[PDB]
Amino acid sequence: NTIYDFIGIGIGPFNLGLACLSEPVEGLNGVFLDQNPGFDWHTGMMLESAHLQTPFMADLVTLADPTSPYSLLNFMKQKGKLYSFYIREDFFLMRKEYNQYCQWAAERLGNLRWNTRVEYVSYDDNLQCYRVRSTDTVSGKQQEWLAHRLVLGTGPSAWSPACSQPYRERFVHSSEYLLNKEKLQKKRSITVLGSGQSAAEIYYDLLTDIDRFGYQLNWITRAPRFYPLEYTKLTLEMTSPEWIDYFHSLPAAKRDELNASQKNLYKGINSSLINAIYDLLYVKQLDGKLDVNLFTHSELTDMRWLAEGEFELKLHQQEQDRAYSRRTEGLVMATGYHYQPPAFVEGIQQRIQWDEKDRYDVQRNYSIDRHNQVFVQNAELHTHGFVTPDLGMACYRNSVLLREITGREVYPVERQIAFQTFPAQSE
Amino acid sequence: NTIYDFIGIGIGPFNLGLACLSEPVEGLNGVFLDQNPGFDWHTGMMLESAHLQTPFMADLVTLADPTSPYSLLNFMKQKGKLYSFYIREDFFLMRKEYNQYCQWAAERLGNLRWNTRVEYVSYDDNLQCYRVRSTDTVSGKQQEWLAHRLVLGTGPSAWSPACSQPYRERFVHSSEYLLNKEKLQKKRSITVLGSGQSAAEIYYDLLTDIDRFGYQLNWITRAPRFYPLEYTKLTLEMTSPEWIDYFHSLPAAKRDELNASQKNLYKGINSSLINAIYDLLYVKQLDGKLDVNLFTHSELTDMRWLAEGEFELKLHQQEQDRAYSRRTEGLVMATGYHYQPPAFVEGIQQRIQWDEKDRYDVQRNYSIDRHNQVFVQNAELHTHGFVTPDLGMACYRNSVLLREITGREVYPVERQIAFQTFPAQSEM
Amino acid sequence: NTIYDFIGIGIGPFNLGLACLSEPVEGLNGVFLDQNPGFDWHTGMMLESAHLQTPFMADLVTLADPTSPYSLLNFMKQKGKLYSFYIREDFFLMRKEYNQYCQWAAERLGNLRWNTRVEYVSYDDNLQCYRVRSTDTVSGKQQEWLAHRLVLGTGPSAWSPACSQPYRERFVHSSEYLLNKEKLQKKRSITVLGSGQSAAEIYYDLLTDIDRFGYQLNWITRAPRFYPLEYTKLTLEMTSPEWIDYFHSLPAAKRDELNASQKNLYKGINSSLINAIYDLLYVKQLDGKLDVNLFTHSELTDMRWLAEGEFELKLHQQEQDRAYSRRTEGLVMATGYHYQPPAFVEGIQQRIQWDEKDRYDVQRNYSIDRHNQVFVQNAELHTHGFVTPDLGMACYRNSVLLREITGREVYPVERQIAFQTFPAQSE
Amino acid sequence: NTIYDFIGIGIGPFNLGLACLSEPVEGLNGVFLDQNPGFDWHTGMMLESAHLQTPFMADLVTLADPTSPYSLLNFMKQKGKLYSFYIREDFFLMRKEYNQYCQWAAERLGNLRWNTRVEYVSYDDNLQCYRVRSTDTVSGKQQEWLAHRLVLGTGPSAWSPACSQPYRERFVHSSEYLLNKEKLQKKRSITVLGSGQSAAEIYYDLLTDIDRFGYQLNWITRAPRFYPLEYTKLTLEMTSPEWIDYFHSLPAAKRDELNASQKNLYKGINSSLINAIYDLLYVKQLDGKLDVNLFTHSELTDMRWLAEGEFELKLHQQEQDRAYSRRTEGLVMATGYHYQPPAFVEGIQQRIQWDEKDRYDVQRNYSIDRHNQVFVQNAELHTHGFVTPDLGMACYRNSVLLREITGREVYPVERQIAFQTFPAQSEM
Ligand SMILES: Cc1cc2nc3c(=O)[nH]c(=O)nc-3n(C[C@H](O)[C@H](O)[C@H](O)COP(=O)(O)OP(=O)(O)OC[C@H]3O[C@@H](n4cnc5c(N)ncnc54)[C@H](O)[C@@H]3O)c2cc1C
Ligand SMILES: Cc1cc2nc3c(=O)[nH]c(=O)nc-3n(C[C@H](O)[C@H](O)[C@H](O)COP(=O)(O)OP(=O)(O)OC[C@H]3O[C@@H](n4cnc5c(N)ncnc54)[C@H](O)[C@@H]3O)c2cc1C
Repeated sequence: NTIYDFIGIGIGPFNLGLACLSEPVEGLNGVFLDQNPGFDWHTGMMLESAHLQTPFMADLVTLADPTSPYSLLNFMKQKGKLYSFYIREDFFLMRKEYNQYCQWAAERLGNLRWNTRVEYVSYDDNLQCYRVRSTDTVSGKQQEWLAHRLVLGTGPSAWSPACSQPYRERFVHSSEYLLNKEKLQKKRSITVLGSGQSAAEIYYDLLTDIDRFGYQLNWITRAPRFYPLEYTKLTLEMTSPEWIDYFHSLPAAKRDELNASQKNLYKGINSSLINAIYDLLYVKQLDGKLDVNLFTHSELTDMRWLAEGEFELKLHQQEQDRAYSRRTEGLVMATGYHYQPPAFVEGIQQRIQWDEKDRYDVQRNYSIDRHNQVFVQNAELHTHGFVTPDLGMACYRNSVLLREITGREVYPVERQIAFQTFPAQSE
Repeated sequence: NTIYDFIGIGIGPFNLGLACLSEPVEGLNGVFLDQNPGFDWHTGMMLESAHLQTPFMADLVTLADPTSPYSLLNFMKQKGKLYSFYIREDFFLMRKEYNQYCQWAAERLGNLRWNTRVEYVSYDDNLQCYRVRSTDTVSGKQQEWLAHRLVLGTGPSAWSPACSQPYRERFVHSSEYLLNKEKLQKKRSITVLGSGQSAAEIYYDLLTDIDRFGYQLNWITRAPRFYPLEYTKLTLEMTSPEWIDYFHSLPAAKRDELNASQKNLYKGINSSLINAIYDLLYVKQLDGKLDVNLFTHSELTDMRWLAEGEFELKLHQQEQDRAYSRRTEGLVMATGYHYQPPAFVEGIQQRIQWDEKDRYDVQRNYSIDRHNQVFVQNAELHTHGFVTPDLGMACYRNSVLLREITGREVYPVERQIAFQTFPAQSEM
Repeated sequence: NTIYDFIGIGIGPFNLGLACLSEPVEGLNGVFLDQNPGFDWHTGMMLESAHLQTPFMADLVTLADPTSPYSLLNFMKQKGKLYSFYIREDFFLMRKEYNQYCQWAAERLGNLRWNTRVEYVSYDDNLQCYRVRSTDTVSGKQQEWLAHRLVLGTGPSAWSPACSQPYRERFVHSSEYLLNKEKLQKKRSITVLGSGQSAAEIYYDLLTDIDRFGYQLNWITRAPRFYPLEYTKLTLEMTSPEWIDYFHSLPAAKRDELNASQKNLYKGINSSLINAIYDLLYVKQLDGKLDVNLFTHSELTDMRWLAEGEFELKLHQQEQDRAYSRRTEGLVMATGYHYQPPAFVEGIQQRIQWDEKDRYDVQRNYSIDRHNQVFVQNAELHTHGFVTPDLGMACYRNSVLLREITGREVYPVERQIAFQTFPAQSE
Repeated sequence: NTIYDFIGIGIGPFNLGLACLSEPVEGLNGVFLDQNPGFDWHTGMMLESAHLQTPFMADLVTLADPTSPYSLLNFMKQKGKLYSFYIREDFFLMRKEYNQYCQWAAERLGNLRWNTRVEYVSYDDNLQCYRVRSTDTVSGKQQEWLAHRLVLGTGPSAWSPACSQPYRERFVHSSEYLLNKEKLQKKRSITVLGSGQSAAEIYYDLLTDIDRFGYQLNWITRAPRFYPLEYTKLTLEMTSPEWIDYFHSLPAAKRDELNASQKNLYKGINSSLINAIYDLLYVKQLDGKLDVNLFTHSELTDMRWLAEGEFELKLHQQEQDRAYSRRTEGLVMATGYHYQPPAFVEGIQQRIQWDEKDRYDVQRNYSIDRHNQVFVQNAELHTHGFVTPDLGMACYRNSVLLREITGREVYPVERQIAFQTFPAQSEM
């Protein structure tokens, strides 16, 4: 019967944000569909010690509306622990607590529909809207949802280098780490492959028990250094509306060349952790020479499993321009995630703007179609820059989505916060 | 004419808090009276570098209700700078910003009445309520306000030692520092007298320009050391409902001895600042021997002004048990504040419970009468302990006041926040 | 045959300091006797994470003589790791590294005699000097050493409350913790009793594994709070020659009343650790209500072992003035150490100045006799104040010992470093 | 008359280091020549608040020999303040203190010859050694020094963009900042041009008094961001012998591309300072909109002085690829320093190995001749990488110089300090 103003497909932290922000808006009928039974965010990398890299004000709502009851501070109050959080005096939430908070919010909301796997989406020429075919996971029932606008907040999927595909059975991706940790620690050697925060957290986790179990503990990365995530406040001003307006110079190549070489700004390791790793190598080394190796500049060219019972990683050191091999029993592939458009998007291919490399040619308002109806959350890294996976700019993006969806500026979008001037400007 | 559910007398940060918390409550008609023309908090000490000692969640409302539009985060949002505050990533507001924030809140509110000096309060036996006689400061106009309940957020007054009263004209209390700074810095010698955060902030401020002007810069304190404010997280659990219950059940004599021995918990200097002062003495000393003196254990016994154009401070070093004199032109008296019950309370003396030392015998719900009608904000240090001047426990206190005023629990009041157990407690 | 200028009895870090400082002094013939086979300092509290509470410049020599080859910096250089230490950029040595450093120094020195248990000391009226009777631990051989002066750097011994003596067999002192940890963690409940750094380190160690094993983890202390060690720089000026001169007001009672109530200055917990404990309680509590109890103001009045298989601690909460009981299976008594004069001192009792409570009536130059010949290192807390167990004032004390022993001021003693004036002073 | 084992020309912190390290070596007769009257290091940038970017163990000697009496810790001891330094508990010396320390060392040494400008150097074929012709700055007297080996610690010179040369009289280089500060602060507008630590320190210094004087305070940089100096400990392992060996084996073209892409490793701003600048902009902005501008990606293409009494900076924003102009009265050119071989090196051109770009083809032992006799301190950035201006690798370099000069290894030279492996390396 009744057409929705928008349907959100996927309830990651971004669409969960949109949901908290959209619920109290007058005359906005929106619904969110997810296939899982509840919210559960990236639980394979929930080590006890792990925090977010982002202060708590980058919760679901506060940067758009601090008065929202879905705030992290309000959560803390309802759980009856806000004074403890006050005494803690720490800007950075534990991942476990953020996950608990997101679950509390998802439970409180009314506009979420869990256990709803979207199977196909199509544009109905006769009704002039989008038709979303779902399947209820608990009952099997088929249902169709009508909507003027879609907002695609699907997650990305685990990614390993192309040459590793034949050994998926042996190595463990970061996402499978916690489950296979006990099995890894029984091995003679472990190698973490990858540059980011996940790799570092894992490396630190294993380094903790290097004296307790046998293992050699290696870390190989393509990155030129173990670079920290750049957190100096003048650079943080680049994660801003003003910079994003600037960044829409509109020259795509520049954008793509900028995104390689701005990796300090989004793909870095938390500075504290790099230093904690050095300090732990130092402390462990007091009992004897440690059996560790750490390489940089190193691309994985090929790999192979030997009868011996070991991997042989062929590596290319790009700076030196010289190839070399390394061996390991255990292999943790902390190579992160890649977004690729979900199966259901096949049904609206001709309605989507694609760029030269067959990804979404995303517009400034986060839209993927030719009429401001199909929007995307995350997966605009190539055209909106390093700011896209940031929870800190979730409220910004959600606020402009709500502006497009509803016509009005529902949440005011702060477009002059920064001391710098980014574009050229004469006097 | 119309009887109020409660009247707040005084609009400091505590009653301004109560005001933000009470405004949206259904079936609560409250009003707040203050004699000043607007909110303007401790502007003599409002130095550019000065922060609050307390994270921003101890704003007017957040610890009772983070969704309130009077929150510091909402203020930051409406001013259009929340992202800058996010980048700053600092828990501690500048005093200048807190003051700007409190002013914004006071402006937004409807329940505040400025320029209204309360002159007398009395209990009307026939109407069975309190009668508050005010005077408009600008026009002189008399008005009477009727109310079932009062909440006294009058605040404490600046205090200097008894022997200093004859020289009020020459020395400067910390509260008047910024107005007299330029006049102090022209002098040959300045002496900060007192141990607290204000003393230290002033000492640091003056030490910054010791190179630039002539002055000798002295610091004398009665305190045994320049003790820091204890800010380790296990001690912060003592600023909790459970500790306050514990403290309030301890005999009257015990509580007073606790308040004199627990000055590191509330009357201390922020440890960063103590260290910044040492580091600045170190850096300044690289150009020559500094002209500074710092004494401890030293009680001011007497003072006097000489024809020469100098004070002579007579001091007694209590540990050594030996007297000595010191000289100074400028004198900053950073000796803090003392509460004494305001003039208007004379009219309800018979209705107030007094303890053995003629102060309010305050009950656990912050009430001073025999019927839960006259409440106090920040005059219960002697019965509720070191947590009383804390902005961090303003929402707690306001939340229990609102529970008494309106019989329901309007904002949830934690009974238990802490991992420690303070009172004795047997197992099984 | 030949009389020594001084003999040091005991080679703790204090006499080991004196030894490094005395070795290069011209015309000073001194020797140091210890019963153990080498240096090994307080190895029961060497947890991996534990640091000293004192910057590395408070090593054996640097505050008296930074050019000494026994410096921590020189140690780091000879081991070939000084650049690593530079990158670490941490003032506070790991206890394990300090111990390794002290061992390196002890090995390099020539004036140390290990495996030499002093059995008796006496004053020879005819030779007019001290006669020290030793026993070689490896060979059994008796030997006598002659000396004009003695410097007693014996360690203190483990101490538990008087009421605990009948249960020495069941509870574990902090010094026995590492050995009994595995046995403690199998129990249903553990209780750390005591206020200091040791108690806190242990509490943190056990709290780490509270989710992994069953246990209830309690902490009871007589202290009014879990007070931190006061490290603010204006208070650190009280650990200074100028303050020590002041502190010799000469009124003993004041000194004794000062030493209770100056416990923040020497008996505190490192601030970082208190906060790390709060932060870890916070993180653990995310999985469920934690089974922990923490009491303060609580004196242990009596204890008893029940047939049930549990201790019953009777406690008195001194502030509230109310008694209460608590139960626990495991009991870690982190009640620290007490010095008492060693057996051999019996032979020179009449030559030693004793005060009203039968401890050494120590003079300003650290001497215990009536002629500036018998000196003591540590064990002058009652008359020199909170500064005495500090490694930071080891060089100061050693420098004044060398001044008394040799007559000359061998190492200059810095007597005007402090911005404050401590005594009364008119103008 | 007497032939020296080596002569050091220039007494910067590097050759002053070599001097302290060489003095106690048996059978080493060395002497050091400098044209100035004493040691006085970068006094235009010696602001009260300014620290070194490098822990105190990177003093003149400690990383080669902590027992040396020229150590910073020994200095502190002789001055009678080591306990104060212990209480300070800060790894980073104030520049003023480092300067005082270097002066104390220079005074204690015997092997330094001040007021001695080297004018020409030549190789004597018959004596088989180097002949160094000096001129006494005070008296004009000529002297010739003979030596088997030279070590050139001349240092780099202040550098401004090519288009600025006609206005040297009006703008101020960072090196002349403290002398011209009072004159800058009288102006209506000031513009700091440049990205580095000096620029930032100056910008912070001026921002402090933006309230007090009129000025507009601008900051323009060619750099893409105000990048911090990378100080995370895994990256600090790149300042190591193993990394330097790795760097020096990379083809000439590769090394030059590395030195332009690795400016965060040596030409960055201290992260505390970047954040202190943001925090100070934040605090100042509480009184009104600040009159500041900050541009990035901006190359200075041209400049010109107008009759009005102002510069007009023409800038090109390289990322956007768009030109724009800006105006300023005061101009601080914080564009750093460049090495170019001093005049005297003309006389030994034929004896020096030159690379494809006419700079010294420096060998791994820091030598520039074909026989391990002419060495350089801090002119090998193009062949030994980003670690060259680091005081932290001064003792390393001095230790290998001493090994070449005297054939024995006088101070032990680490081959391997780091947990990482930088070059490719196969297993078995
Ligand atoms: C310089 C300074 C800094 C401080 N900083 C902090 C901090 O960072 N964090 C923290 O937790 N605590 C701090 N404190 C402690 C505490 O927060 C303050 O003392 C606070 O102002 C006290 O609260 P109040 O409501 O009593 O305030 P007050 O400012 O005393 O408010 C009282 C108001 O009532 C009015 N009044 C009095 N009598 C009458 C009458 N008869 N009729 C009408 N109006 C009347 C007064 O004019 C005034 O406006 C600080 C104190 C000082 C002095
Ligand atoms: C403001 C500033 C701060 C810095 N701070 C740090 C820091 O904290 N940490 C760090 O690691 N690095 C720092 N650096 C980088 C580096 O340490 C300095 O550039 C250093 O001064 C360079 O070493 P030098 O030996 O070349 O010194 P210089 O000071 O350049 O010494 C050269 C000397 O040789 C003399 N000379 C030149 N030609 C002749 C001649 N023909 N005859 C006689 N004498 C001659 C000069 O007069 C001068 O006295 C800083 C640089 C600057 C500009």
